[PDB]
Amino acid sequence: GSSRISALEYATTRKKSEVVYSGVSVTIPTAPTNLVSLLKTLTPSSGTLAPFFDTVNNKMVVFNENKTLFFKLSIVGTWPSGTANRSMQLTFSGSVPDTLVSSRNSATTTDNILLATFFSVDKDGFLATNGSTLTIQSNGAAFTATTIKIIAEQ
Amino acid sequence: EFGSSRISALEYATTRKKSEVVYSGVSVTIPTAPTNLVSLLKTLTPSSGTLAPFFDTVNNKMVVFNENKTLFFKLSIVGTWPSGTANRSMQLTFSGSVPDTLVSSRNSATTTDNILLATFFSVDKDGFLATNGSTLTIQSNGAAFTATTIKIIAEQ
Amino acid sequence: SSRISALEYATTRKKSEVVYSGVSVTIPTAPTNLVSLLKTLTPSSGTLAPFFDTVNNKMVVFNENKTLFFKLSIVGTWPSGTANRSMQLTFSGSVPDTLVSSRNSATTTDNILLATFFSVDKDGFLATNGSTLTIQSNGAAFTATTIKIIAEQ
Ligand SMILES: N[C@@H](CCC(=O)O)C(=O)O
Ligand SMILES: N[C@@H](CCC(=O)O)C(=O)O
Ligand SMILES: N[C@@H](CCC(=O)O)C(=O)O
Repeated sequence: GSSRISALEYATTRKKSEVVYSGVSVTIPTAPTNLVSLLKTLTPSSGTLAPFFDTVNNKMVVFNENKTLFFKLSIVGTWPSGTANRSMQLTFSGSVPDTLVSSRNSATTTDNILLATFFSVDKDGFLATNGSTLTIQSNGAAFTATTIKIIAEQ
Repeated sequence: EFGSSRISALEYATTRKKSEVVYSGVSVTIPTAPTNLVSLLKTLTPSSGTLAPFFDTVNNKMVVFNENKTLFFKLSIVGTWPSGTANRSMQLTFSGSVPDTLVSSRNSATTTDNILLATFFSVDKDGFLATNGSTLTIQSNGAAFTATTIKIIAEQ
Repeated sequence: SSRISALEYATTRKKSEVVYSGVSVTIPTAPTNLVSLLKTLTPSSGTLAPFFDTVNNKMVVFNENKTLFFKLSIVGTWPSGTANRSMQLTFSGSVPDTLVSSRNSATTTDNILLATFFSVDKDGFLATNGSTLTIQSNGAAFTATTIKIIAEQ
C-alpha cells in the first residue's frame, strides 16, 4: 500500500530546528526572560528558528501529530568569577508547566550548561494548539553565553 | 513478501503507547523517607489520564511492553519545600538490572521548588524490565516536599 | 517490497549497552577520556562496539538522519563526608555539550544518572568525526562500582 507506506515514511522522518549561535554575547539575566525573544534578534551561525521556534509570538510550537518532541539547549558561557551557588532555569508553559533546573555549587568549575527533555505532544492537545512559552532565568548572578545550540525535533 | 502484515506491523511499531496522568489541585507529601511512587499516586484520583497500562497498581511498579522499543519517562512536580530551605533535592530510583537514580538538586541560589525529572529506559525483549517491571522509589531531601500538581508520563 | 524493508531498518534500534559489575574504578578529578577508562574494564554484559571506538577512544555514530540516545548510570561513592560534589561529562561536537549532575549536603546517595540525545545528521559533524567523551569528578574523586553505558540509534 503506497499510501500507507508514504504515511509511515512521513511518521519516521525527523523534523527539526537546530540553531547554533557561535560568537555571541547574550546576557541571560537573573529575571525571567523569554528565550525566543532573546534569540530571535541574533544572526544564526547555522540553522533557523523556524519551524519549531516562532519569532512572532516568541514561543516553541509543534506539529499537530501524536509524536513526541525532543528538546536540547547547550550553552557555552560563564557566570562571574567567584560565583559558587548558581543555576540555569528554563520553564515551558503547558497544561502543567515544566521547570528544568541545572544547579551547581563551589565544587564545579565549569559554567557550561546542557538542558534536555521531551514533550509528549498529543494531536489537538494543549501544545499543538497553544505552543509553549520558554522562560529562562540565570540564578546566583547573570550568565554570559558565548555559544548557544538549541534543538527541537519531532 | 508478507507485505500487508509487515505494513500493519510497522504501523504498530510507529504508534506511541502512553500513560500520561495529571493530578491537579492536590496537596501530597513527598516525605524524606523512601516512598513507593506508585503507592503514593494510586491514593489520588487523576484529573486526567490513567495509570494503566504503564503503572501496575497491584504490585506498585512501572511495567513495560515486551518489545525492543525504548521507554521515555517524565515526572513534572509543582510544589514546595518549607520556607528557608536551602540545600534540597528530589530523588527517584528505578529498580533494574542496574538501578538508576535520578536526582534534581538545588541550593540557595534557586528559589523555584518545581521539579522535572526525565530519562529513558532501553527496554529489551525478554529483558529485566520486561520480565520484572521497575519499582519507583521517591524521596525528598532537606525537608519534606508538598506537591500540588503532579504530571507523570511513561511512553513506549 | 523494498520501501517496507527500508522502514523495518529505519525503525529497528541499534545499540551498545555495556555493564561493568563489581569494579572499583576511580573517576579522577582531572579530565579523563571515558572510553579509554572503560576499555580497561571487563564487561559483565554487552559490547562497546559499535558505538564506542576503542582505537580512537570516542563515541561514533551511524551515518543516518536518526537521533542517538545516550545514558550513563553509575553506582559508586564519593568519600564519606563529601558535601558539594558533582559528576560531569563533556561530548566534543560542533558545539560541545557538558552534562553535570551536582549535589550537596542534602543528598546522601552518590549514584549518578546522565542522559541526553544527539540529533545526528547524515554527513554531519558527529557522523564525520565522532565525539570524545571526557568525564571528571568534582569535589573529590569518585569510586565507581557498577557502570552501565548505553548509546542507541
Ligand atoms: N500531552 C501534552 C504534553 C505533555 C508533556 O508535557 O510532555 C500536550 O500535548 O500538550
Ligand atoms: N535493557 C534493560 C534496560 C536498560 C536501561 O536501564 O535503560 C532492560 O531491558 O531491562
Ligand atoms: N546535528 C549535530 C548534532 C547536534 C547535537 O548535538 O545534538 C551533528 O550531526 O553532529
